Amino acid sequence: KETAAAKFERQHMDSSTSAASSSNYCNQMMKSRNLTKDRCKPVNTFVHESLADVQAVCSQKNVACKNGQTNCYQSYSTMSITDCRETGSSKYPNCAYKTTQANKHIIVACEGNPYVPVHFDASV
Ligand SMILES: Nc1nc2c(ncn2[C@H]2C[C@H](O)[C@@H](COP(=O)(O)O)O2)c(=O)[nH]1
Repeated sequence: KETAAAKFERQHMDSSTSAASSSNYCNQMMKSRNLTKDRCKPVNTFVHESLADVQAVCSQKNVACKNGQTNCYQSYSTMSITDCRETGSSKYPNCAYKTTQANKHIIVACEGNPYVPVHFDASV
């Protein structure tokens, strides 16, 4: 099946853009990444950084996860991120999102060999 590490890249990585360009960003990216296929995923963050800069977070500030796990890491640097959150007009299969572009530090959980991000925890 897809790896936890490949699922994080499909859900979270957008190295192909620097920032969301239009209020449509989340609607197009949630659908094309397959995030709306069984239900509307309600919150999802996109990171507009190279894959190497985000895998590097796994060697940065170790912090507790929101759930208490201690395999979380916070980026030293802020990153370009897009927060996509479902709107009150959102109704399955026509999921709809509000797009918010920001520069925030990211908190990811890491696992494995090589030790890479497998979960997006929070932007701060
Ligand atoms: N699982 C997951 N949680 C996310 C993602 N992006 C943001 N969140 C989290 C971080 C915040 O704890 C929370 C949302 O509500 P708020 O309290 O209003 O910002 O959801 C994501 O991509 N995946």
